[PDB]
Amino acid sequence: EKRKAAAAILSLGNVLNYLDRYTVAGVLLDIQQHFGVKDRGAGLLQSVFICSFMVAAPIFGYLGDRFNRKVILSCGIFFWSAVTFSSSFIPQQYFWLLVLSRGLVGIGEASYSTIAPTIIGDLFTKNTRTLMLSVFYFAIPLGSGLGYITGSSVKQAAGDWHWALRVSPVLGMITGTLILILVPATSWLRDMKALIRNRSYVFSSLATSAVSFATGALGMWIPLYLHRAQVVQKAKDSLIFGAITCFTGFLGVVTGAGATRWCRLKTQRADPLVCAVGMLGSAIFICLIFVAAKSSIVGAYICIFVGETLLFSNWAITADILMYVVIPTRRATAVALQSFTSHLLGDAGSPYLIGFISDLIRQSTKDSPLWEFLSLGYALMLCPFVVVLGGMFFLATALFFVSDRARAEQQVNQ
Repeated sequence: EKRKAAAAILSLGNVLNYLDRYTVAGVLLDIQQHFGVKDRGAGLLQSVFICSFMVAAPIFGYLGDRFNRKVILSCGIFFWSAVTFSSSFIPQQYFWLLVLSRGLVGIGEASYSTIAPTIIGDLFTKNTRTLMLSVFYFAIPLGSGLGYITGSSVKQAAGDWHWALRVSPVLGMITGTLILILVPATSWLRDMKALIRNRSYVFSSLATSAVSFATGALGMWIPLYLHRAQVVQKAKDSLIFGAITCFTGFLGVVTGAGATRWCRLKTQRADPLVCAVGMLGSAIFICLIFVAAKSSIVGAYICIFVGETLLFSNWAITADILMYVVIPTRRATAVALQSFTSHLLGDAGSPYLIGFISDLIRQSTKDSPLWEFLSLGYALMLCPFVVVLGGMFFLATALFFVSDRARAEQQVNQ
């Protein structure tokens, strides 16, 4: 039973993990007005955070594979909670301290997205492990929704972003204490050389990279796209999208778990096929989103709802594939390398590239509001291509999943 309590506490930890990510991005307009900084600094905040995460991911992965995956995780929790609360103090004249604090949160936050999945895989190993991983990666929609919900609520309560950056750290420190208490006590060069020869894991990592590309581009451009659609058609969109994303992620993880359970009764390849059967499907509805931008009066872009439901589904099935195809001593490094390759090719390169494409299309022709909306749509047409490539790489994972699962099980046996 204490494994269920440990899984619940790690789920809450992940909730605070993601709520501490989008808190500095749901109130970014107020921070931009406060420090006198411009769009360059607004991008720089999350850019330095992501680069810090990608620097500190392999190191914490290797450390977790080495020694005491629990104290590292609790120390990371305590670190970024204490760092965010301290960053709340930061005056107006000092912006590079805020940038440095986001960098330190990035360092200290690679010890939860790359270490907690290993503990979850070590607690349960069955369909209940799939259920607990569904909870842990449903904490991702919940974090990404409550981030904007809290960012709006705090400015509805007081005229500060300081409360947005102060409300979470106390609960994060409480979660650190409970992680340290209620979680039971469960070469690198050669390991990494042996993680690229794993074809199932390689193609699953590519699929996750494509998923992250899609999520990043859509999340940082769709609100402005719908705003331009309203402008040509003739604030609250933040909370609307946050609530939509939260409920849709609930629905998506439920759909993914149900489809995996109903499809595992037919073939051994029900983990890497079903995601593709969703992902391609998601891509299809993504295209309809743009059509929904033309005449949102009848159907108010519910294709966002459907595509997000079919896309926020594979987060836990990717973790299941990883736990199947990677032996328990290499799991922390496998997750760390997967996250490094994901965020290198994903949500750190999606919004900037989409903006560059939009700039090229807008500069190609004389500017007009209808042309702005059309240029953004033509630039976001690239997202379905990446989702389709993610589906194709999930099928490529399906080709070798059974072989790699058998090999991993054999090596685990001895």
